[PDB]
Amino acid sequence: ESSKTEQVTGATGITQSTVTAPLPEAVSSLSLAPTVNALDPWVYLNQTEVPGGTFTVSSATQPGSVLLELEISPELNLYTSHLFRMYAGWSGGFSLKLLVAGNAFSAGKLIAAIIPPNIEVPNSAYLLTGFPH
Amino acid sequence: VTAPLPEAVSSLSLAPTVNALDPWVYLNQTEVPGGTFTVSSATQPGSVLLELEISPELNLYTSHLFRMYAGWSGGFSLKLLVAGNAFSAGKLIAAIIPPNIEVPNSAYLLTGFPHEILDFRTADSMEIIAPDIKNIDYHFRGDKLGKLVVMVYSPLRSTSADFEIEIKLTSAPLPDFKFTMLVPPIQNNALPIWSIPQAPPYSMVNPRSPLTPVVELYINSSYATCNHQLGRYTIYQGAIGNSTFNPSGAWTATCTAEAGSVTGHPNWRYALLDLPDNPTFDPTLPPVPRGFCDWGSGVKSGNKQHLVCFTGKKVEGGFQDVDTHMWDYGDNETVGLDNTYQRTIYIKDPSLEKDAQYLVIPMGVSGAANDDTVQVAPNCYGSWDYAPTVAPPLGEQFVWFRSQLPASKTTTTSGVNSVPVNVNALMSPDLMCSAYASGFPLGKVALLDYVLFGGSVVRQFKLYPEGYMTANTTGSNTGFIIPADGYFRFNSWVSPSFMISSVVDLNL
Amino acid sequence: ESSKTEQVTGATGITQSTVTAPLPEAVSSLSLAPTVNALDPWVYLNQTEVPGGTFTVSSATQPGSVLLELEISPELNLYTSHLFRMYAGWSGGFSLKLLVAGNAFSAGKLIAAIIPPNIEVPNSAYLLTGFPHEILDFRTADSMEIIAPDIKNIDYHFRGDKLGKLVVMVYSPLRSTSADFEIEIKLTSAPLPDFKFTMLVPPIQNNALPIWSIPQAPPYSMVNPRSPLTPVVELYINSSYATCNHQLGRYTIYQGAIGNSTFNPSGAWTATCTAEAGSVTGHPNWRYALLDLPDNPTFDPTLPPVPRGFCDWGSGVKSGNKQHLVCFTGKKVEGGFQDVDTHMWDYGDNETVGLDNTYQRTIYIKDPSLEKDAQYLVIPMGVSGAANDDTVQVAPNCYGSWDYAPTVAPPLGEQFVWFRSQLPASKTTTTSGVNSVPVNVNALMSPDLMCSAYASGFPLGKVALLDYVLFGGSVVRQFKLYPEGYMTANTTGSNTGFIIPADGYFRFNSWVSPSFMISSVVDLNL
Amino acid sequence: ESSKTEQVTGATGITQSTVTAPLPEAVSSLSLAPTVNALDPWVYLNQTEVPGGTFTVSSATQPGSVLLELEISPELNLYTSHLFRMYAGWSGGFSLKLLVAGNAFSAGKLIAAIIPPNIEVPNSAYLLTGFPHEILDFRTADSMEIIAPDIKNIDYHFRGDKLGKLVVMVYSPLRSTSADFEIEIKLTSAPLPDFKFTMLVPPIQNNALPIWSIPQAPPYSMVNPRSPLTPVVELYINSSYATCNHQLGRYTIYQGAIGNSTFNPSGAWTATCTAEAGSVTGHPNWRYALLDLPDNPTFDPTLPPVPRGFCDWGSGVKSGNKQHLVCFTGKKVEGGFQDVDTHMWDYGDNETVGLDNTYQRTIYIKDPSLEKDAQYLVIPMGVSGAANDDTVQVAPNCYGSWDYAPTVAPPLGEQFVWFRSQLPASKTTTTSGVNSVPVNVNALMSPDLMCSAYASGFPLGKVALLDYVLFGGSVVRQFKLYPEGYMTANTTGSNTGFIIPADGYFRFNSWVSPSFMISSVVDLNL
Repeated sequence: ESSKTEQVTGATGITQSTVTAPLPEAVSSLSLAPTVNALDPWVYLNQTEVPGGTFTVSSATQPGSVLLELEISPELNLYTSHLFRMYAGWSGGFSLKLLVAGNAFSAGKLIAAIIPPNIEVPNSAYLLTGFPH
Repeated sequence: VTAPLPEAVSSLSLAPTVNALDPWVYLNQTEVPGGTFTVSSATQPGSVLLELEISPELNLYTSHLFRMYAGWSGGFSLKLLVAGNAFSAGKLIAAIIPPNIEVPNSAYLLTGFPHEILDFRTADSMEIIAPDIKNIDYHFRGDKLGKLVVMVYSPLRSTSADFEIEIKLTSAPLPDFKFTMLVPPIQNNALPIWSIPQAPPYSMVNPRSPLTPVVELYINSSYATCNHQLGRYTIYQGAIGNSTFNPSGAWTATCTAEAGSVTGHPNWRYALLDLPDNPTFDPTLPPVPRGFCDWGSGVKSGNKQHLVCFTGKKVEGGFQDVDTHMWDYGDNETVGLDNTYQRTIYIKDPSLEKDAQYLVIPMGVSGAANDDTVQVAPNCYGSWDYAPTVAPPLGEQFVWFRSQLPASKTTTTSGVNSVPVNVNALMSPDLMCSAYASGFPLGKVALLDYVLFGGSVVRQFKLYPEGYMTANTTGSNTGFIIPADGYFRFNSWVSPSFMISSVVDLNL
Repeated sequence: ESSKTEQVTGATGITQSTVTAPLPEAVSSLSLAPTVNALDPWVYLNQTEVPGGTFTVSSATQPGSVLLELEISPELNLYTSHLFRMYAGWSGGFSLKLLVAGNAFSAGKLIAAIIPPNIEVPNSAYLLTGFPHEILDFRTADSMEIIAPDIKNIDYHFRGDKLGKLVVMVYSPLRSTSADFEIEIKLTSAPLPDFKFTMLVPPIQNNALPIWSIPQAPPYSMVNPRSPLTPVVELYINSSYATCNHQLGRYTIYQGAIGNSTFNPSGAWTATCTAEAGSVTGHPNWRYALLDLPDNPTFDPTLPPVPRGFCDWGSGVKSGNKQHLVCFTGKKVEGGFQDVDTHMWDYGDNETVGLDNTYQRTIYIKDPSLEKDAQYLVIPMGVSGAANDDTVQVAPNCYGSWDYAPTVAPPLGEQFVWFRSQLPASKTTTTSGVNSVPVNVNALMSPDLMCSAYASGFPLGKVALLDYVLFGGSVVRQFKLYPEGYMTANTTGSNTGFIIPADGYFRFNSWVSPSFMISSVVDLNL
Repeated sequence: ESSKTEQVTGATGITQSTVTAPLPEAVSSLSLAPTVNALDPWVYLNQTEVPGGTFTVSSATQPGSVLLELEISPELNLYTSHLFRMYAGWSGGFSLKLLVAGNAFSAGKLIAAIIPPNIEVPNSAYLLTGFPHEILDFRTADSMEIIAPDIKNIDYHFRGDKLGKLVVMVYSPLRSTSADFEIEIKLTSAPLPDFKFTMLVPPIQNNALPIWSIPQAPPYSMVNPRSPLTPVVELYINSSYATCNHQLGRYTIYQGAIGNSTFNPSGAWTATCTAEAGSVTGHPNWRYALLDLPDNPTFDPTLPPVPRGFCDWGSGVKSGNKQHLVCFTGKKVEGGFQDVDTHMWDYGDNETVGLDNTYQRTIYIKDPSLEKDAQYLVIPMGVSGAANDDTVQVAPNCYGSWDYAPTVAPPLGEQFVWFRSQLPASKTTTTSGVNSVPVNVNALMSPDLMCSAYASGFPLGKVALLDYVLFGGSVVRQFKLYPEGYMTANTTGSNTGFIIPADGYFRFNSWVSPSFMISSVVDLNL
């Protein structure tokens, strides 16, 4: 959990870069698989585009419409997906970076949230505020 | 943060039991149900945007929990999120009103209560403390509560093109919040979420033309008011005026003929409607049978457009020969008849008896317009409990359920022909049952989404518990159509001053 | 708890001054309002007279009769009452000082007691002895200080709670050699230390004030809601009028205008009429008419049946065979213009009832040229050829108006004041039928003197003692104004049609109880 | 003296919040009043809006024009004003907070200054710079706190002294790309520490109150002092009436009733006439009469020459050859009875003067059967056969009444509201001569809405902003009431005989200056 602020060229605004953890992670001991298989350290430092992970917001976009919906799995995105061909199981979380091309002379707000398994996704930001967001 | 009034912490003694909340409800902020607003350059100073009782209903989880509890205390912490811009200027007031004191109607008097002034330039993520003011140990249900009031102090202006500003509130209970138990989970509180079963409008009855299905959902800006008496339902009272809850069965009626005729054409004679409740012994009860179309005939005659009804004569076991006749209402009497709801009518039938009984079923009109001649109900003079005339707020337009009435033509003896017409109505009873079961937060409006083409970008409507829905439009006012194959899914609670972001372009 | 004794000048007695606390005070911690608001220390040292806190004991006063009954609240008396306009709550007790003008050559005893909330006050000193009480003897008492506590089960008070009371009553009757001896009791009060206020709401309730100021407007610049076209020329008292059944000129606190009354009686409020063809059996020219009724036309048995304020009349009895009212009637409505004249009229005459009680208020106009379904304008007022001053006083019997104004009477020993005016006769020398006679019309309170009362307000359960100043001389009279409401003044004697000028003005004096005896008498002997 | 800078959301500017003391405060020892009275600590922490402390700056506002001018006194604003009812004196300064709604993409500058007592306020920012002053820039200002001192040469204040002032004015004009941009300035205030009161007089002055409460009495229950027998049925605005020379229905604060006005106009106040035998040259039947004049009968050139309140009329010009007033005249006084009918009449007609200006107010009645030295009763009202709605509006020229009511006009951009009513025609079908016509009569303020103002009072040099609520819908309009006094409302457009119902009610809003611009417009296009 942290926040950096930077000044834009020809100072007429700022850019914020934040790190947040809405839900604490419960790390598993993996005691039922004494066959733990390690990855390639460099795979932890390469952030790749998510399939189906791009969207456009115009003035005609409504709140409550679902723009992005993605499962947390090795299918994020390129190298864990390829590595999850030689293996039978997996466990662990993911760092997801959301890049926004904003400007200091606009207005509006986005909301992102984490939804547990077997729970339906609602179509209201009002209801999304009840999740870790 | 800011705390206009200190929060006095109560030691809950002797509450029979002190019931704790799980620790995770205190650490997350949710949206406040009903705490959403827009400010525009047209909002006047001193307009009360937000009026919000300080109770367990300020948070999404405490209001759900506050249905199996009998008491509570105390306060909340609120966070203000403002979607502002670089060019705007203005100021708001936020004040705390203790009980049992009245809310003033001017900004000059709000100062005087504990308050805070918020500027649009710096009130972007701002924390306020709403305290629980009481002289008792804990609250029971039905107690008098303090309020948070948000009003415009300095109007909104801009240095460039004018933007609107949208404001939302999130909340979390303070660490000293506690409940007092125990009761079953049905306790009179409005649920923070309203679950509407999916039902297309075409599967709903039209209360002003029961035998014709609904085809649309159309808008027309020339209709700035509604004085109807049939399609009127609310949340608190249910059906009002002369309304059911069943347009069909209450459609037909009976009348008793009278010895008399109108001066204009003696061929049509008077009659008095039969009231099975007999509210002629009492002028404080409705003078017309429940149901019984409130059309819809304008200035009287000379060009003598009338209504049309299937009518017959009463005999043993039923009714003998039935025909179509013209019956609207008395011609030029003092009460505006034919422009008033009354027990007195006439029918165009020289063969009418004196004390006989006649069945009447309204079916159409003749010589009239397919437009605002039937859209206007006659009148509701008297002392009984008639439905008041209502209008939408400035910038908003009504949404009507609509049906097509076909024309009955004749060729042989009657010479009575009807005209194809379109009949529109306010809320249908089939969209309010779940509302009645669930309930509305005090002084709030339901923002709903109408889903149309499998989940495309789609319309947004406001539903008012007085029993009517409206939309935000711009442009011309020629009759605008919308299909009738949607879902009416619930979006959120908003204040009555909220302005819908989605706009309907009435130009096509 | 203490007692001081002092010797009187030329020692022939003593005066006792005591401090007593019959009930211990429970000081509240005020932990549920961390917004405690402090008063001005000097407010704790100024004892002021309590409204309605004066009484007189004579040899005719019985034990068990309740002389004083006062709630413990900020309304004691002047500065806490004014300060309790900016605040929402309060808590604390009061010091109540009871001053007695005794003498060493009398006899008798007083009892004072404290009564908790929701307990009825009894009418027996024997029963009062069961409360926390104190006793006084008339031969030595000078002042008694009572530490009256604030009995509550809440942390602090909002408005509308039930409060404890102090009750003062005679314990043993007064005796003396002189038959004219009386003892006057007076009450002062101040807030005790630990009295506090709570949340400061500088927004002020418009009814948040002690003593109210009446503007100096003489009665002659006032209606008269029963003869508006004529001005008020005098006040007057008559002993024979012990009741009032009027429906006009009836204004009250807490309701506004009651009966068939209104705040704009200018002119004898006009009306319009139209009804069936038909006449009274006592004359073939006494045609029937029905008053046109706007303002809920549909004849609901709960709404008034006469137009608001039209009820200008006299009376009224079957002797009306020789008595009638006189009205300017316009016989038709024709594009605004109306042919107008004067005519006789009265309320319905069907000896089935001695009709003063018409429901739709059927009338007759004594006009043979009257149409049936036409509309006729009617404007009072006149009378002929009756006595008739006493007939106009008694109003028509009223049960048509469902929420009608009740009959009122003054308490024993008092009479009304009856704003009075004159109306002359409109005589005719050419054609027979219409000649009226002069008559004086009285009326109760007018809206002009009550608007100030509405703006200011009245303390709950008290009346207003006013002084009528009429200089040119140096004369001041005293009146009691009730919020029912009406004026009375302490008469003694028989009727003489007592007259009082209308050029003086009203100035406010203390608040008093409805049973208060005015210390000023008007001699109805002249 | 301090300054805080804050960054705005989405950093594109800053907001400055400053505290400044242009003039040092001289704290008085209060040694001549050893009766110092302390306030409630929480009163020092509640800043409230100042009455008349709001203004708007647009691109059209000039420098040198005075936008705000306020005296330093307990009347700032709510709780010291209420507390200064129980006390006789005061001393101490005030914290005045000036809130500005600026934006980083505008330009311009404000100047505020402190002006000592008995010094005239100039109309130039150049000259204001010679006072103790502070400057603000619209791009960064959010709030400025001024420690306004109490400039006095006495130990403490009684009522009636001359006080220092705060003046706010534009220093450099406002500019922006958008033509609709304006900046709103607001003022709040609180007492500084060391503010104190002196001798406690819990006796309260009846004019010792901030905001006043108007009772909910709709206009339709009001005279109409120019047509009392008819009720008020609507309010209305007409652009063609930019002046008022009426002598009736003119009520003002600080004087009461002015002109030939009274508080009891019920009925078109009757009068009596008698004068020489003589007729107008324009007809041998236009006989002369002189109004009987009680209330200082002797014709003093300083007392009014018409009976109080009788002045019911229209107009008035020599075209009166085809225009006349209509009155019910009783042709004789005979033991109370009078033979009554209707007749034509008007004010004197001697083309020497276009006579609206009769001194003794000679009239004529157009009656050949009139005696010379007899007394005749006269009661308005009617007109015929003139246009004539616009003729009744213009009153007869007045110089006979020495202390007559002056002509008044609204400020540019505003129009009157003109309580309006209708009076119908009295038509005749039998004999020639007397047929009237329907006409609408307007009038300024009525006594009913002013009695509350008299009871409460007005702050010196300020007007009342009222809200007219007319529900059934959800409509609220805004009016400005002046104590001269009359109502105006911010019109835009041309005359359309604009009509407003009379069933709403008046509710008090803030006090404002006479130059205040209402933030609510009525479109006279319909």
